[PDB]
Amino acid sequence: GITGTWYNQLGSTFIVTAGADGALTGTYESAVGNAESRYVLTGRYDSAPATDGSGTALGWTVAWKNNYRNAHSATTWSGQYVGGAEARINTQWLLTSGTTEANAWKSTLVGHNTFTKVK
Amino acid sequence: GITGTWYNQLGSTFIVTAGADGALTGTYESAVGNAESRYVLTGRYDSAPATDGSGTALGWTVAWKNNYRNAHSATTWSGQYVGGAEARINTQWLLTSGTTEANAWKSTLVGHNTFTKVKP
Amino acid sequence: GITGTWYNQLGSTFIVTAGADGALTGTYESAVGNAESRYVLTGRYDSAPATDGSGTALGWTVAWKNNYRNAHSATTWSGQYVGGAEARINTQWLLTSGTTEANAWKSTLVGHNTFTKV
Amino acid sequence: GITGTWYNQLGSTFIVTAGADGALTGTYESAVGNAESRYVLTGRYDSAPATDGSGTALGWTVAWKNNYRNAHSATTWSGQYVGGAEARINTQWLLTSGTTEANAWKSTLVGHNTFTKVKP
Ligand SMILES: O=C(O)CCCC[C@@H]1SC[C@@H]2NC(=O)N[C@@H]21
Ligand SMILES: O=C(O)CCCC[C@@H]1SC[C@@H]2NC(=O)N[C@@H]21
Ligand SMILES: O=C(O)CCCC[C@@H]1SC[C@@H]2NC(=O)N[C@@H]21
Ligand SMILES: O=C(O)CCCC[C@@H]1SC[C@@H]2NC(=O)N[C@@H]21
Repeated sequence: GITGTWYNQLGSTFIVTAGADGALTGTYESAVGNAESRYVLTGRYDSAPATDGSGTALGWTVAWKNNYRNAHSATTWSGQYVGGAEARINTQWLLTSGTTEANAWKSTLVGHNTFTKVK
Repeated sequence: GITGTWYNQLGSTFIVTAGADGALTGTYESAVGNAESRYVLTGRYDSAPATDGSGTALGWTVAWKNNYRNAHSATTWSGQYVGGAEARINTQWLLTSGTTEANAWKSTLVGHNTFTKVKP
Repeated sequence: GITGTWYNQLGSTFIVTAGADGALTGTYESAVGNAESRYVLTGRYDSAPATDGSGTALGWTVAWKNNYRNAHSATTWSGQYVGGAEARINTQWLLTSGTTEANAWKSTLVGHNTFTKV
Repeated sequence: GITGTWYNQLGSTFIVTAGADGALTGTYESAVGNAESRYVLTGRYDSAPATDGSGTALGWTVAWKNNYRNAHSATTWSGQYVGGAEARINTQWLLTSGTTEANAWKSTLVGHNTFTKVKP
């Protein structure tokens, strides 16, 4: 159920393939921030989740460097996939920018993104 | 650089290879939690960082399933590599467990881990 | 404004008074977790926000001890009040439980709550 | 144990009084950021912590407005006090700035601060 195209509330698009062994691979296009076009993502998911209706744990990373630009930053999303009629990937994220040691205290933004199969 | 064997303040072991086009691959062994032995990790790093003294942004994920056990959880680490005499990787992390909808509010732990190449 | 009775997506009830000195005071009742009835809260907000359409920054704390129960934990909410026609308070929160030193790595939960007066 | 002056790794100073009723009141001076001089803080703590000597849960808020400046922002710290010879308050924090709705996704910084009774 994870493989495919997902949309979040910001207008971003997350295109992922879930491998049999726990691999996530794909591309991410952000509607906001210091970003243009698609970026490589990689991550992992629980490939033998519980079957009690609980979600499937997963996470992925994007480093915000592609052929077009480099924001000198990286985001990780941690969350879970919930299937069914209203399928969702519910996440929290951490965006770290490369900083000097003196500015390290303000290096990391936190937020939440909910991904759905329709936008 | 980033490639090597790293240890955090909990005694966990992070073995990573940084590929030329931005890939991180390796293994993670946690000294704590519902975990034993090594788990696969993948991630990304900025393969052309700024040259002004800024760190190198990176992140990686571990899903806590291996041949021995499955915690039905995953952790991401977001942070930066800081080079120099004593290299460091400074991170914050999010650990999400699979939950029911009613328990989703308590799905995710947050913390910080600093990694160095110094064995416990 | 901020003063009033607010509810989040979990069904918790946040009753707050915003003082002109930047103080928040009131009570919190959680619909979830190791909690019953009302808990005291205190916090702060920006009492002279920007006039350019930006939200009003705020935060508050609840320690989960009252006359009935003690969870040995505390939550902080950090966020902003958005005054539109349908006012909201959008937050992220940290819940720290008291732990031993060896379990401190797993002391703190993170999440998000959005509050409305509906 | 909590009442007094505390220092973090950034060089900031936290002066707090812990009331019998669970109240934290005091002032905070940040060494970094859009801040000068002292700011009011208020918070809460567990006035009856566990008998097994676990830490004492607590939190507090600073809105970054005083008589000298207004950053249009607020920080909350959530953590625990640990007593004894090397007493500490170990925290994670969230700093939210007032933003437009369009910029709300980048409103909130996260970090960690460890407070000690002696300045590092
Ligand atoms: O500005 C940057 O440094 C790079 C772009 C970051 C976009 C962030 S990642 C978290 C959030 N979710 C999104 O879809 N976009 C923003
Ligand atoms: O308990 C689990 O669900 C799996 C093991 C989690 C271990 C965590 S990941 C964040 C922190 N840093 C570590 O090295 N170990 C813990
Ligand atoms: O379980 C505990 O330790 C005490 C109750 C915590 C309830 C949490 S606070 C964050 C979230 N928002 C709510 O309204 N309730 C939960
Ligand atoms: O820049 C601002 O908006 C106001 C000052 C924020 C300073 C932050 S609060 C978290 C961290 N810990 C500190 O002692 N200082 C920084």
